[PDB]
Amino acid sequence: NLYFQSVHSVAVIGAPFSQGQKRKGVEHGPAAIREAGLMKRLSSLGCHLKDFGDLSFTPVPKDDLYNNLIVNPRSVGLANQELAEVVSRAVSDGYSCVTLGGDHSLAIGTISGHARCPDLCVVWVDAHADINTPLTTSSGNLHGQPVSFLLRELQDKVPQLPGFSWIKPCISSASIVYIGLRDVDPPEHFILKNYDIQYFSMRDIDRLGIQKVMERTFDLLIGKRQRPIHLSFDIDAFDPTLAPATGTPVVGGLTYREGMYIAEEIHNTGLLSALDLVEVNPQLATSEEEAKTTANLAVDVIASSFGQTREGGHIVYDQLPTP
Amino acid sequence: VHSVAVIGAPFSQGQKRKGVEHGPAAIREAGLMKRLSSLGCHLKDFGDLSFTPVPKDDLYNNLIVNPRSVGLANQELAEVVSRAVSDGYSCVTLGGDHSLAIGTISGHARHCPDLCVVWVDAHADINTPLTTSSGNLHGQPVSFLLRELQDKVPQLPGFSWIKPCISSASIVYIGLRDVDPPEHFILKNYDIQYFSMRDIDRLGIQKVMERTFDLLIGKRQRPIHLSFDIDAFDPTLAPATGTPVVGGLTYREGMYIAEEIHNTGLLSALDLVEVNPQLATSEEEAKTTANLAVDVIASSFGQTREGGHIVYDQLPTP
Amino acid sequence: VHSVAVIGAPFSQGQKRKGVEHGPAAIREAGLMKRLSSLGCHLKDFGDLSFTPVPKDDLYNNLIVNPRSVGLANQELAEVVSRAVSDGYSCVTLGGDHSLAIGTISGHARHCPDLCVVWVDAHADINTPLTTSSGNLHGQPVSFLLRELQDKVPQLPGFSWIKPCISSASIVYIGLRDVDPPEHFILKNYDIQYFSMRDIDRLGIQKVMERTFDLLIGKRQRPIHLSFDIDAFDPTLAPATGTPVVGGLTYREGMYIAEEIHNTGLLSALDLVEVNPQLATSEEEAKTTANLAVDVIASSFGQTREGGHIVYDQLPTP
Ligand SMILES: NC[C@H](CCC[B-](O)(O)O)[C@H](N)C(=O)O
Ligand SMILES: [Mn+2]
Ligand SMILES: [Mn+2]
Ligand SMILES: [Mn+2]
Ligand SMILES: [Mn+2]
Ligand SMILES: [Mn+2]
Ligand SMILES: [Mn+2]
Repeated sequence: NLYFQSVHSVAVIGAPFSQGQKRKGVEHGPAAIREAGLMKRLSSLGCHLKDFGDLSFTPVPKDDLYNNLIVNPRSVGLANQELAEVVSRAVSDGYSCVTLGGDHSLAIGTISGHARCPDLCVVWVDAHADINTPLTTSSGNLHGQPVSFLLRELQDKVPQLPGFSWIKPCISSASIVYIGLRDVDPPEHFILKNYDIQYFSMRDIDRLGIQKVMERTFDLLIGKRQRPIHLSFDIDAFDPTLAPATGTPVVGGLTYREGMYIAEEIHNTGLLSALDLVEVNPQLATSEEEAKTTANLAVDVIASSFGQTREGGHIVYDQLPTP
Repeated sequence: VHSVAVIGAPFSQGQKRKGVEHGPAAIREAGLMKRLSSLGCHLKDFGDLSFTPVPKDDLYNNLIVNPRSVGLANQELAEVVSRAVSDGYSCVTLGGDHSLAIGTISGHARHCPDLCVVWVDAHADINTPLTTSSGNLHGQPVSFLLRELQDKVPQLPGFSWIKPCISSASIVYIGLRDVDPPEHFILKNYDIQYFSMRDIDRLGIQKVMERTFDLLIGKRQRPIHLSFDIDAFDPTLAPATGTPVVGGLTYREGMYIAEEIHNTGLLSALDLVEVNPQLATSEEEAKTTANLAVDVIASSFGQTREGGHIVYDQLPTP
Repeated sequence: VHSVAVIGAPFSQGQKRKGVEHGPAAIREAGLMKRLSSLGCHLKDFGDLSFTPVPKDDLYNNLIVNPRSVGLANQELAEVVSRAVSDGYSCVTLGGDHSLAIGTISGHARHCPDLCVVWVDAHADINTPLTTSSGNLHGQPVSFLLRELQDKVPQLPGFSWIKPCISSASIVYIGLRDVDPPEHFILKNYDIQYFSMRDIDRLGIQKVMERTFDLLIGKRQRPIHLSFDIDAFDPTLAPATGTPVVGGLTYREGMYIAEEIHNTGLLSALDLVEVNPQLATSEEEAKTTANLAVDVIASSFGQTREGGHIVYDQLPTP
């Protein structure tokens, strides 16, 4: 194959995080996405691949939990400062940065690195809003807290944490739109409602349909002017039947077809500047088929974000072979 | 804050498949009361009723299965429902087969003259004791309750206490997909409005609820009796049911129904029936059906996807 | 009353995967006849056609597997289909792989030259013998039957009898999600209209059927040939198939197609293909795929979710 509808410059990062939460086995995530055949698929889409590989992470020996709840603040904060540089390296070069997880904590870095493109906009695709402040959280796991640090208006409600001094608020209220919300905690709900954070919960997808959801997502974000899109995609935004290998599985999720639609609609704006793919936990499966379904689903999302569709036509066919 | 009464009705005589009596227990074991408390509901556990059995009650006119048992059990239940509604509680009834709606709707009618029904099921349950092919009374409750059908319903043993209390314009169905030919005649002929799986596929559950509430409470506010059969949902979601019919409601559709019922602020009585744990192939499949039932009752009393039930007022500053 | 002809076509040579030849028997064990009977249909069962085996059958241009065996069996089937259409029967063909659609559409077009096709499949099966990557004829049937592709289609051993019977404006695809780059080229350059899963996600199955019928029967009523591949549905619903592809039609959507095909009253021939009971992990996986196929044919001939197929005009009185 030598002809394609569009050629994309794709930078792939493997971030094996496991300290952002407490459930072990989410570190094997970027490795399972590769075993499924991610790079082979991106190559068949006519992409200029620039693999940064699986990054090695070292935990800080003396790392006390802040305010006796926030587990591993130094180990996550430092790892995110460095991942932000790898993302800023690729984006400045002209590459679209794909980050394989791991847990949703790595989103602090990817979005901050992307920002270094100031007029960016995020599309959060999760079952959870991940907008908990270090005070309002109940679990202590930082994977449910990344959006708080990135928002400009939440600066006064978020305290200075150890190894979090490097973060500067980059994205405003109108610059983030959520999709697939079904497990929102009481303080998380207050933040969205009061700070005018426009969102599309599972209920809003039921009422309007994935087509209207995406249309409205782009009318709010890239409506005023053309803006680079950051797509933070969490595997648990899909129904547990489709994505059983995840730490926080919430029933009544997005269908395979809904996720693919989201991914395709992102690809059709031609503004996807970075993508996150998180919560793939191969240790959270009851069978090999369940482990492989989640991995293939993850690949499908990334591929659909860079051309892959149901109609096909990503690969351009020259002429019909005459007999 | 809503005053909610919970009644468990371990009754199986409305059909032949054994195990539906263990339904109220399995919904309770799925933490029903605990979930209802966590939403801020003033609870009143009425317990798991022990019905008076009939020793001599067999096949009537070589068709109707166990009528004296069905009628008496429904009579006793209508008194308990009557007690619950009269005090000021929103009556939750756990089944058990759908023949129990004779009791719950009759008892609710004793205090609510202008009551309207939302019947969420795969079936119409409107067969008369004359149109039924099975003889199973769980597929006949609406015939006894509907006024326009009075002249078409024969006097059954143990059914002499019932008096039709609902009109054809006062009952809307959602999720029909296994309708008998006489049931289809009753629906069409008497103008009983319904939204079948097909109407859901066409219009969508948003328009379905918008249209349902226009039909029932469009002109005036009325107490809502929500009769929800667990078989309304697809057998992949609710496998522990007696009559599984493929092509059912998705989890998202069921919650949306329950959410929009709560959003009227007029829910007065709810039924959650046909949860049969003995019929699921595995223990986890029995738990899936039970937890799904709990989610319906919960969504009907405030639980949502947006997470706006537990009220938050102030954010802590550093 | 519909006169329905049921033809067992145990085709296997169209693909390399073994077991799809047991598909017609699998659909019958799932009570296809009993279901078509109680629908009020006039039945004729031709049994499973015993095709002439070709022992000396070598691969054409070292790629196309079993062309003589496929070509001959399809010519044998085209005669049986032709015979049934002549007797005023709606020709139902139980497969077998989708290569048998060559014989079914061919035999149908002899008596119905103004027929229009509704292709409900995950794939387009429009690969020419010069574009195919697998050399499997089951993914090549439309190529031989398309009029505008004649100059691009070479003459295969035992494929002469085939005269391109349908034009590009007469075939409409529904359920597309695994389209090959040469297949995609044909569909865009020859102007073949289709509705992929993305088109269904955007418009909804109601608008799909309305638009399908606008393209095919918008100017006049024509005989409808419904070529239904079981892999058009999601693999969770239809597990026992040779080429499963994720993100398929929901059970509700597949029945909607069928119910709409019936509402026109124009269905002249129907193929139900790719039901492979060997490729199922468990006994219930095969039976689920078979029963699903039985729901498809039955829905295409009257079976509804509302129940209005059997006539009911008067209620029994006590
Ligand atoms: N990936 C297999 C495809 C064939 C499916 C045919 B079927 O199952 O739809 O009949 C493919 N396009 C091919 O040419 O071999
Ligand atoms: Mn997350
Ligand atoms: Mn999540
Ligand atoms: Mn019922
Ligand atoms: Mn039912
Ligand atoms: Mn096919
Ligand atoms: Mn196919």
